[PDB]
Amino acid sequence: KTYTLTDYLKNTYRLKLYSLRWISDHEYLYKQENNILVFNAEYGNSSVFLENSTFDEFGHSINDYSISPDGQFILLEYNYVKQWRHSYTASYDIYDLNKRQLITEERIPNNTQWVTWSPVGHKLAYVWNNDIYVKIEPNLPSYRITWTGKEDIIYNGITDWVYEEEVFSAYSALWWSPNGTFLAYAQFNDTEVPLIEYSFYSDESLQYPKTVRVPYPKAGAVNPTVKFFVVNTDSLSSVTNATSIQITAPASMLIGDHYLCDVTWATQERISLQWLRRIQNYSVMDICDYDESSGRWNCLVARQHIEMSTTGWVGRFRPSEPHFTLDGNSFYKIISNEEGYRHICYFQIDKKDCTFITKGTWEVIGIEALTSDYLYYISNEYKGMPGGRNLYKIQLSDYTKVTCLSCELNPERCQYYSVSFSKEAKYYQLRCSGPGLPLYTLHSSVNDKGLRVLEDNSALDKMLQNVQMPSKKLDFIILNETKFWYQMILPPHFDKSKKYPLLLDVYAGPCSQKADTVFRLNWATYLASTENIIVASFDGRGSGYQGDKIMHAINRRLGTFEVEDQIEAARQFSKMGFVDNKRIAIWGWSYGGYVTSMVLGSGSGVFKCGIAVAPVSRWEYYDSVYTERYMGLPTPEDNLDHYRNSTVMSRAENFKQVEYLLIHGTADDNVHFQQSAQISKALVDVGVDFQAMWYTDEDHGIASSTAHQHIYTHMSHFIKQCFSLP
Amino acid sequence: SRKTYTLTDYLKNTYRLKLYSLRWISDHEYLYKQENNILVFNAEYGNSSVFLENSTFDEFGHSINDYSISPDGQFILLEYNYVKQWRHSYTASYDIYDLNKRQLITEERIPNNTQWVTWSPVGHKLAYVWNNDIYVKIEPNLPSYRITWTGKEDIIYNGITDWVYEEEVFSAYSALWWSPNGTFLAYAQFNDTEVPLIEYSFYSDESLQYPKTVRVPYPKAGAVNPTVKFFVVNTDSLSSVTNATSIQITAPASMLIGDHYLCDVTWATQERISLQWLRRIQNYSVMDICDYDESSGRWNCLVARQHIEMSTTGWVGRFRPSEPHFTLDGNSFYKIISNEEGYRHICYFQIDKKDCTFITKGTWEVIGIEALTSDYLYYISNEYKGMPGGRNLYKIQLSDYTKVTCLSCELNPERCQYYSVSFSKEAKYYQLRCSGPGLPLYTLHSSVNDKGLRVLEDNSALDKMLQNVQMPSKKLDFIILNETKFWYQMILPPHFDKSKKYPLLLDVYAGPCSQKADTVFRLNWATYLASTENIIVASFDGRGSGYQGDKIMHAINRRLGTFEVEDQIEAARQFSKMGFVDNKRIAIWGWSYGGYVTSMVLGSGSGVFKCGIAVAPVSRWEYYDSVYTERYMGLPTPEDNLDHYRNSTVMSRAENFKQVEYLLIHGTADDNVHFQQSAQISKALVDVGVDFQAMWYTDEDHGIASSTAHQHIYTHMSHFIKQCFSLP
Ligand SMILES: *[C@H](N)[C@@H]1CCCN1C(=O)[C@@H](N)Cc1ccc(-c2ccccc2)cc1
Ligand SMILES: *[C@H](N)[C@@H]1CCCN1C(=O)[C@H](N)Cc1ccc(-c2ccccc2)cc1
Repeated sequence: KTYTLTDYLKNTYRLKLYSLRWISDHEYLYKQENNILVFNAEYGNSSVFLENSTFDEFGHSINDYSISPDGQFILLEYNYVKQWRHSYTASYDIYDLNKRQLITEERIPNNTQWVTWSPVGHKLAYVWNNDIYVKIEPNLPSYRITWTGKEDIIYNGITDWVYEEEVFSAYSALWWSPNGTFLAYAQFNDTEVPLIEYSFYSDESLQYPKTVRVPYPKAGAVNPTVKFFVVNTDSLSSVTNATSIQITAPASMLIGDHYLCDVTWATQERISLQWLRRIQNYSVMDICDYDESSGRWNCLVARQHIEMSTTGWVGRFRPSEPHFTLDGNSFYKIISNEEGYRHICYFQIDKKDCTFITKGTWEVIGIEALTSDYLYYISNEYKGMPGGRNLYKIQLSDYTKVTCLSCELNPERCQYYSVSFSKEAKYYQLRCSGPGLPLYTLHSSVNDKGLRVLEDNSALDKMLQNVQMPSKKLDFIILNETKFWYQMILPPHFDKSKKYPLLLDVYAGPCSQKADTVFRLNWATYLASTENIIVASFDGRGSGYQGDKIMHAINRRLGTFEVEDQIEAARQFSKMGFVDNKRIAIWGWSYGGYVTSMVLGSGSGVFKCGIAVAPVSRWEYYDSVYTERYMGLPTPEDNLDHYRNSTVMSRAENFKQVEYLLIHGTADDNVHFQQSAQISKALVDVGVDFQAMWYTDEDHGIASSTAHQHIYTHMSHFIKQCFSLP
Repeated sequence: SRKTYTLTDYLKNTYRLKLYSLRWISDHEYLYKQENNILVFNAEYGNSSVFLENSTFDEFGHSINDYSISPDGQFILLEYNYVKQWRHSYTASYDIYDLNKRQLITEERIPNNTQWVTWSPVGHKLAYVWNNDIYVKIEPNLPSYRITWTGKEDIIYNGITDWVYEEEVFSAYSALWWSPNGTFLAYAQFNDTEVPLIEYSFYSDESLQYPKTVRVPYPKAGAVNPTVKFFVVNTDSLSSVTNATSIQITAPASMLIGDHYLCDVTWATQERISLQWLRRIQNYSVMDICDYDESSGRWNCLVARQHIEMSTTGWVGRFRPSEPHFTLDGNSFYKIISNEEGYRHICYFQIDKKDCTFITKGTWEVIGIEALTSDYLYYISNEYKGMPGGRNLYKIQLSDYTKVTCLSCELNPERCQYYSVSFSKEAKYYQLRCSGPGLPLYTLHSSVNDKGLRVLEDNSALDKMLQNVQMPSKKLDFIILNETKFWYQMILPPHFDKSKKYPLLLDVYAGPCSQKADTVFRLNWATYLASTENIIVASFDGRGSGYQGDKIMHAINRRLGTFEVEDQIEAARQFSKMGFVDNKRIAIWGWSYGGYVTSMVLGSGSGVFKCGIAVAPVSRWEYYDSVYTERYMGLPTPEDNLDHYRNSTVMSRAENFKQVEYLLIHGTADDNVHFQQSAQISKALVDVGVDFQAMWYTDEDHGIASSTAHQHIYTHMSHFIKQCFSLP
């Protein structure tokens, strides 16, 4: 048989994972059914750290727990109420693991926006009603740390909309120091930030549609401001209002609009912060130390570091994070070479110049672990494949010595990895995503020897061997010297003679990679396996993990090359002899929906049909942080001219020659529905027919169970009909 | 080869229908635009003259979209900067032009952004509303008079209606009534302080970075309705520095007892004015004849003169209580009221006397009173040939009811069975307007000997053009159901061979007192579908439809979403029963109430229809405005009609769509039928796992009538229809 839409939708073929949480450097927690066993990394044996029963009766559905470092409590999260992409509120309850008695006194508020323990011990810090509260003991009263919170105005401890989504990629906005002595946080002011407003219809019972209003800054609009503070969580009394010490500047940032882009504690008395100018090609890092007697925090200018650019923005999406040495005196952090390839550089806190410890036409995806003799990192060097992933270790005393921890384990099924070390990189869990089926192994850092296999996904392999699964070809093509990768999901019993319809799956956003060695079971799977349709992807100009030459090829010019190279890919794929020139479609979501629109509106006759889901249409309608970063400001003095040059509706006319399907959630807080409405309006004015579909109350993810299922069913029909498939 | 009526012909309106819109400025003359310059006409002899010349307001710097002559012909109201709001309400700029001195007035100019403005029934006075306030200008060059100081956006309206009174009760933005004399200016005052607001986005032009949220005082079923007060001021006692005194006319005590509405205002004399009030439960209504009193300058309304109008079978009136037409002295008036047998006829009232006398009866209804003279009473009815879907002009002698005469029945039978009329100030002359079933014909006449003066337009140009195009024919007939006959019409293709099996599209509306079956001549989408796609387009008037008596119309009282839906599926059933229908290709479509019905029918799971299109429909009545919905469904409270309110939602029938192709369409800026309505339909469908086709229209309202939107939406439905009928 074959992999169908129902399989995809009904998740008939699930991939097993092995989610574990190190609680120490020798132990880790792992959910075994309705039990939270605790394993021993060495002998790998376990024991029920907590029985499913324990938390029995309690008229509330519990979703995800959180054991304190002390292991003396396990805050229980329930009543989860999804907000933005990371934010959400829930009710909480602590439970003493030794008194088996659920806390009752001072219990954490309801509608909590975020909680978290101290890195060690059982200190609890939480945000409520936009204010910070601190608990030294689960059963003892909380201490107000802030008194300025104000729903969607003043945010203390939690990011505002754009900061969570495009900056800290998190809701949380507070960082505990190593031993829980200091509690740091940022403060966001949205007062002058405009609000995007949309209707939310809700349950049929609702008589009047509701209006959601979110402080959301669009390109060139008034941005939110920020303040950083640090409060000593030991000087707090039942009387004094914990005095928070602020950390301002740098003056090079205060000269105007800027953002806080990173918080990284170096030591128990030293914290690092990176600042980014609205024009994101200049970043400043400050390393501040606690001044014993004085109580304030000082950031020696001798210790600040400038990370600027002249061919684009800074970082892959933001100035990378620092990974400090144990004594917080120096650090390492990915930065761009003089050659354009991001590599690990070594800094001395008060030494302006760093030394690249890695180099070459490949790049470091990130720094995973740091010990006194080794720096563990992931890169895409191996086989010279930007789309592959591996764990590497480099000797700090000799950069010439760099061993690849994963590369050879099973070169067959594992060319993409992820790592997870213990409390002191004594052991680490290797996580293979593919090209084969997920494989999780446990190793020892002192020898890197494989302790055992935690999960081989044999159960799946079994089932999958009875399904006409599709195949996957990951290779490249060349354009003007440089080579650009791409991947094709091929139908079962592929035949290079027979011509197949081709569906171009695209995202093509700045620093993206739709071509990798990861094993995925999705809609493309069904299309290929059941509709014998080739689903391809191509990472052209603007894509990441190949040096700035590629990734910055679209600086201040979104909707140019990424769009062009996209057309070229299909343009050549056809010239491959197994593609039906007359049956080539293109589809994408978000940025991918934009490029998909720009392309179907290019008029290259190359495509027959295309689908754009939750697409951007005019960069001025998208948030600042993300947009300006590639486009600058929509001012005539800056880039307003190109901003206006890249709109989807400017190419409405050219839609007459293609078959278009536009879809969009009405509650999209990210890429506003307004975008897609502005598009349809353009097609109506020009006289271009096309199909549409809006999804009531769904956001950017159009992920609700029924919503998700419906859109894939619809898009199917669209595609199968466009390709004349039974 | 011979062509057909294509989509492009209807969209690009290639075959145009000549009109002839007069504008009686007197009982002897009328204004007519020479499509470049308006001129004056003499009804008597037919000779004309260039009243206002195109080459006059040039270099104006702006364009005029509507002129407006004064009652004394001494001034001409110029209108520019027009900006549409709702169905009738709009705003614009104005200028006064002296026709007696050919000079645009430059003093005390009418404000910019004016909401409404009308002359005086006589002379040349002016009453305009700016910023929700009423102002008066005795002379154009002179300053105005602030009649009100309570005006305020979305809260207090003085002289203009708020969204619901505009669309549902009055069907006009205006809320001021001059006294036939001109000395009196009566006006209404609406209060929406607590009326919930319907909010929705308006994206505006691409350059709008952040979408704008439109907030509107709109009461949904059972919500907090607006309140209202009445006033009458003396435009003679104005001339001052002091504030205008505004007398108020309250009660009736039978109306103040609870929520209610002001539904009609008609002056009777210079010192008499009649007001008709409606209760929130629109089945009871009072008529208050109020007489002026010079003694106290106040207005009184002797309860001894009220006329109650209630209905135990439904609501009062077709859509609201009918208007009264008063006699000379104003002690008597004629009006439409359904008689004890259920039909609407003309009843004679003498105020002081009880009950009224019907001067008309029969198994047909009086559509409307057009003119009242001391001599006769002219009206429109569907008496002729017992065709409910026919319309003719009659005249009944007031001194002997047996002397009824049809003024339009025989004029041109085979060609005209549907007429509308337009009289002069005292109806010395009138223009009949034959809009069916043949080519639109326009005729002018004299009341005296009812002579046929002449022809103003007989579309002989279109007629010639339609002689090289395969036009479809129209079949108007009926069928019996439950021993009753219900009419239906079909747009049959060219050479309609009863042998073949044609695909049929059921065009529906079926709203309360609606009528989709008539003798009217039309050139629309159906024309194209039948002519080019050879599709049979039919409509059917079932229970709840109008112009056939209350037994039928009130059939759906307190039961919207029942019989009218049923009778629809049935009609279809009965059509494929005639043999020239392909059971495999039966579709259905409707706009507004038509979408609702089209949705409910596709949701009844009868499987009779393959596909269906629903344009901006209603999904559940609690979503519609009170005035309308309530008049049929009552109150949505457990204590009244809530249950059925919950039973008639399209949403609850989602699962049954699994067996159909549905095309859902709505303008995102609809203020009438909130987009929210289709937003819920689409959501319930998605939750039951039903695939369907949707299409939203950015910034379009209930009409989806822009030039680009109109063509786009129709092109689209034509694609869906054909697709559904498997035909090129
Ligand atoms: C489509 N997916 C759209 C196209 C415009 C950008 N899109 C988004 O949805 C971005 N907000 C996606 C995004 C969000 C966050 C990060 C990020 C990266 C690194 C650190 C923190 C956050 C990247 C991309
Ligand atoms: C669709 N066409 C929808 C159907 C629900 C009501 N809709 C409207 O557009 C209007 N609210 C209908 C309407 C009908 C008739 C009148 C009217 C008022 C006064 C006298 C006669 C008719 C007003 C509004």
